Amino acid sequence: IGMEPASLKEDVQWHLLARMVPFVENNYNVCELGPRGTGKSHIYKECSPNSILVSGGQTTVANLFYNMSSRRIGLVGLWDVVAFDQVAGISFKDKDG
DNA sequence: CAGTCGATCGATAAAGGGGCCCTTTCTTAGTCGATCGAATTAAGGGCCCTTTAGTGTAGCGCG
Repeated sequence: IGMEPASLKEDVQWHLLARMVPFVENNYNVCELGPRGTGKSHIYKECSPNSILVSGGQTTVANLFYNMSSRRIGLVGLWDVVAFDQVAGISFKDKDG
């Protein structure tokens, strides 16, 4: 990832492995909260071409799950990891979202 | 070969979704804001509390 293992504790290394865990298990849900500047969102954006960082969180249901107008699947059918940044403000216009 | 394609390129009404108004309640406090309670202020004002005069009695000047 670009991290120095010798400068990190074993527990922090295991937390970093738990960061990669979503990439390796099908349909793996996980939530992480931390102080700003702890490098949470680095891996989901820069360290893999198989993950997406849906910024803001205000992404629509048709975009994310399924758009009947085009009958084409949303994000979850395409990327192996979908990471919602700034979970505080994430909101769906449609109530069923 | 010239007849005459089946893909193409125009429309002109659909359900879904984006969006962006947008208005519209809907609160949310900012300032009323005139009211009303209660609590000051006083000024008034009715009112209870003192002196005087006139009646029955003991001392004392006196014809």
